[PDB]
Amino acid sequence: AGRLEEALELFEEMKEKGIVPDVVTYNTLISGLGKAGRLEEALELFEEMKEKGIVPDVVTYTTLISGLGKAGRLEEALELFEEMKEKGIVPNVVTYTTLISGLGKAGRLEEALELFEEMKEKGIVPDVVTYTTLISGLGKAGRLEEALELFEEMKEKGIVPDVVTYTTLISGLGKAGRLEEALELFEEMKEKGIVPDVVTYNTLISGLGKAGRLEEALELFEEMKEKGIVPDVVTYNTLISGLGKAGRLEEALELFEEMKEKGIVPDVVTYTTLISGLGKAGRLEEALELFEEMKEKGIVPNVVTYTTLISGLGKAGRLEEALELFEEMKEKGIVPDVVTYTTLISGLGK
Repeated sequence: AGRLEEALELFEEMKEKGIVPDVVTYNTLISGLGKAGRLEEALELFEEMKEKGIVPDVVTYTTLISGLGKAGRLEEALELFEEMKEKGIVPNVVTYTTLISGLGKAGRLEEALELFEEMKEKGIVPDVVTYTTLISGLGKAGRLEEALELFEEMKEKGIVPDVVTYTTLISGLGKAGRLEEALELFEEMKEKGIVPDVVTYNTLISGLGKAGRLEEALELFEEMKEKGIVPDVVTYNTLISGLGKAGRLEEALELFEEMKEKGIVPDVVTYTTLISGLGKAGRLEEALELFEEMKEKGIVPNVVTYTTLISGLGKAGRLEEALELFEEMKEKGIVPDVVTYTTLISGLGK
């Protein structure tokens, strides 16, 4: 039960009656307090048991360190960990894992790695949490090659990686343009029965899109849909941006229609790529319809949107409409630039 207040009341009573509490009494209470996040009181009882000649054990220390770890009190958890080792108390996997997770989360990777080396030397065997924690930590720091080396090591030790491990690595590799390796980890992940998620697919599609390998990006987009994975605003913007750069305007407009059909909300980036694409193609009636639609949908145009339409309208001799959008642009607080002015001056001077 979570009846801690009564447990504490009974503890006060036994001490008044002259009954001496033992390691069991203290461990239960400290464990109860640690689980309730009442760590100042858990630490008072730990000090009290020590003064009373009661000797703490692995459970006492692990409960306190777990509790202080969950409270963001990392420096105090590391101090108790040094203390437990001085008293000859042997730390276990839980102790090492809670500390490495805390250190990892704080970006204290040199110390997280020293504790990981130490647990191996003391015969403590790391598990999926130990490795995942370190991989995530190293990943966030840009320390990708070190993360990859621990991934190789974890597999040699028969520790099975999960979605988190793979997704952290694929993300880091895709960001660095190391696509062939990202794709290799993706193939391995599926082969081992690990199920990719929206994060796995979006990273690879972003990566492939930014490298202009769009047929592959589209193949993976089709695959995620067949696998029951749901594309989001990022998946769609990446593909639209990618196909837009490739001059594949009609396919980018078809995905834009698809995304709205699936209730995915397009942003300023989606609308802009399309408006520029259409503008560049002289498809001004359609660029203007999308411009009207983004306003009805709450999407606020910026200087690129206005410039594209002005440059577009200008090139088509549609000068009075270009001038009207120029006025609107200034009414809406968007600041014109060299391009906006030079486009209008050309058309007017012509």
